[PDB]
Amino acid sequence: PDLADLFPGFGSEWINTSSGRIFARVGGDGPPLLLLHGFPQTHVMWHRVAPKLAERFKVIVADLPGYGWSDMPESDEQHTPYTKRAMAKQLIEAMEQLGHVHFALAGHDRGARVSYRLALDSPGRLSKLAVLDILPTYEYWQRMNRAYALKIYHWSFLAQPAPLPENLLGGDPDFYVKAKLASWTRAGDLSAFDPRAVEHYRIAFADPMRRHVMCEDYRAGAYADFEHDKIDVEAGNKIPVPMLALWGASGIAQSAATPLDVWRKWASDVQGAPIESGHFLPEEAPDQTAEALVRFFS
Amino acid sequence: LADLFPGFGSEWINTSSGRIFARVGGDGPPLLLLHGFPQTHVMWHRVAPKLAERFKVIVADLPGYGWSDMPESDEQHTPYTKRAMAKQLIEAMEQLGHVHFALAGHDRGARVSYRLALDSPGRLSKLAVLDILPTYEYWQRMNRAYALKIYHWSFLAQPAPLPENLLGGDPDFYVKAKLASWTRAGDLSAFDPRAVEHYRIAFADPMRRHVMCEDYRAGAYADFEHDKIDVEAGNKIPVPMLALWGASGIAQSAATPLDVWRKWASDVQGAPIESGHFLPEEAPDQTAEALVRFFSA
Repeated sequence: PDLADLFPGFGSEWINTSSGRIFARVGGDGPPLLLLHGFPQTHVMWHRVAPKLAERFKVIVADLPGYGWSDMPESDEQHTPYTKRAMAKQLIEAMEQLGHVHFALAGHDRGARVSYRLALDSPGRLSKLAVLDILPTYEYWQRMNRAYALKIYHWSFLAQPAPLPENLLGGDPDFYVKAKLASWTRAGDLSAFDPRAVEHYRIAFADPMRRHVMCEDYRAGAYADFEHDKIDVEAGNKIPVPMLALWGASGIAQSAATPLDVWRKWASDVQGAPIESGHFLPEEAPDQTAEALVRFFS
Repeated sequence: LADLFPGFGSEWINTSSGRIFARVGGDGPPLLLLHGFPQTHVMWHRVAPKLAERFKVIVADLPGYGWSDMPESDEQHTPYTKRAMAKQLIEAMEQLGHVHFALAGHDRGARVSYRLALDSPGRLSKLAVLDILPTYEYWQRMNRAYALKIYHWSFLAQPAPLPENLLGGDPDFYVKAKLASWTRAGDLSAFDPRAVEHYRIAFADPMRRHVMCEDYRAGAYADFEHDKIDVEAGNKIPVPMLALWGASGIAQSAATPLDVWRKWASDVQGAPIESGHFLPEEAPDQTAEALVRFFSA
């Protein structure tokens, strides 16, 4: 049961960075567009939307640092390489390796957190930003309440000090990754996913080192990411890059607050739309997602 | 498993919702002691014997815990709501002829205790709660820091079988992690190793683990709704109560415990004890002294 290739025609690049290789599928031509997945997935989550994107753009579908087939930089007490700030710097360096110093960027889930952090830290690097089904990390933590704590319990679970989440994830990793996939879809099962993509996610999640990375990501998400965001809210720093906020009508970011209102606080130029899906917009509603992206990225 | 209450009898008390296991010793006015998670009645083994010099001490496994039976849960986790547990323990005490008793609870047991106190205050002479605030207050104070600190409130309340499946890979690790994590030392040195063994063995049973999750699911849903109604109705515990908390325990991380408890209780005395969460094991003498003095007053 090999993984196999969900991006016919796309090349496969290993992009060197100072913190380790980024893996990417690259296809298409035209302006560069970087696509960033999140948790618990890999780049293959774009497999239904990348083709439609690659009709107009040089689509780079990257595994986040530490995820998928990207190298896992050694973490540290502060989870530094898995802070969205560090990850954005690494991806910037990755894109520089391909000669893209100014590119479009669409991120889903953790990848979206990299992406808006990228926009805050290095807005000159982006022509346009799209974030899929997230609010800024600071917003999740500020709105933390009973309802949210139960809904995004993994934000605090996975952010527990090692080795607690790692050992518990170890208890049934196949179950957990499928549970997370299914439970944030509209259908509530795995039917929205290509089973070959589910297999990519399952294989990456089978790896304890990959799971530790994801924990590091969430640890960063509870601490440094939050602190970094807090500096920006308190400074009134806004994302100046034109952005599109997509969210699933039945997803994660929609009922922490109305996501366009929240993002309007963070970005001076945002448009947004609900998409009839759960969290996994590019796979639950690929046509609608792809069409929204292509229209906004043009 | 070791007998940590030499001289205490044992009772299996039938109730409508299953048998309640208790160790019973001493003589005098009836004092029911309720443990919490991930413990069993044996957490009281260092203070019960001092209590048993002055009271008839009944050291009960909560419903579904320890050796108490595990009523089947349901969609609303009814049997593991503190309201149901309270009713079941009332029925258990009635089986012993104690319709009016003193009650001290720790952790989940303290939640049963203040719920009992709210639902059926006429059952209680006095109430002591150890290292908790009301469930409602934890959830109301559920911000970033606190969500990280008591992440298990929301992890264990996830729909079955998620926590159950994760817990089942290495049960020993998790019960040990939680015991150690909530002590002032961050290790297991407070505990009697024989008591840890009781805790670990109870936790090794997947049904027991499920029960614990059900308890926490109740704690996230029904229990909170029940507390919510009371606090928004201004219902207060009318029974003299003692709030004890660990200076390094859980309840203090959420708020000033005495202030919170004075919102819930018309007659509350409070004292911190230099201890982590596990007052009767980390600080047995202080805890036993505090309880003896409060209950014998």
